[PDB]
Amino acid sequence: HHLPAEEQLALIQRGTHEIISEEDLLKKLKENRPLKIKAGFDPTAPDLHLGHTVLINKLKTFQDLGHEVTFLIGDYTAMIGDPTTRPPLSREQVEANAKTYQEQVFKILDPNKTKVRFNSEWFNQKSAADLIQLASQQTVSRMLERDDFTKRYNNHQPIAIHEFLYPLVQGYDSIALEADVELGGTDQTFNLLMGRTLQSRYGQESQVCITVPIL
Repeated sequence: HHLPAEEQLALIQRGTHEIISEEDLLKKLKENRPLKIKAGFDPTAPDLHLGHTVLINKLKTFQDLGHEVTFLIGDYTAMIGDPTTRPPLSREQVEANAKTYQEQVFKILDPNKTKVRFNSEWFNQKSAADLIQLASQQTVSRMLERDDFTKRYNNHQPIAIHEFLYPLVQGYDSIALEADVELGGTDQTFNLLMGRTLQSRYGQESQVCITVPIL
C-alpha cells in the first residue's frame, strides 16, 4: 500500500529548493501513516498566478502518495482592520476569492481528498491573552532577522507591531492543524520555520519545512 519511505522521499525531493531536516521527513514517512500536509494562501489576490503550479503539483505528489493535503486560507489576519483608513477584506471578498482559488487548484488536486480550511476557524476563538502567550515565544531580535523586516528597519521605514504577530499566527496554524509538513515558496523560509519552532514549544512533534520555486 504505502510506498517504501525511500521512494516517497525521492518523489518529494524533486523540484524542491530546501527541506529542513530530511532526517525528520524520512522518519515521518517510515512511520507509514498519512502525513498532514499544510499549504497556506493569503486570500487578497483575485487568483493564484501560474507560478504556483510547481507548488500545487507538489501537493499533488503528497496526495498521490496517500497523505492528507490541507489547503489553508489565511483569512483571519486579512479581515482585521483599523480602529476608527483603507478597509480590510470583507468575508464576502474572502469567500469569493477563495472560491476562485479552489476552482484553479482542483483542476490539479482531487477535491474528495483535500481539506479546505480557513484559519479564522480556530483564531476567531482565541483571546487577547492567547496571543500574548504566543508572542512570548519569539524575540524581537529574531523577527527583525526576516529579510523584509531587515531592509525596512535599516532604511528606517516603520514596522507596525502587529506585523510581528502575523508569523506567529502562521506558526500556530501548524499547531492547530498538527501539520507534519508545510510547503511554501523559496522566500517563505522564515515563516515556515516559525511553525516548526512553535510546535516544539507547545509539546508537538515539529513539521518539516519544504520550499519550492514560486515563479
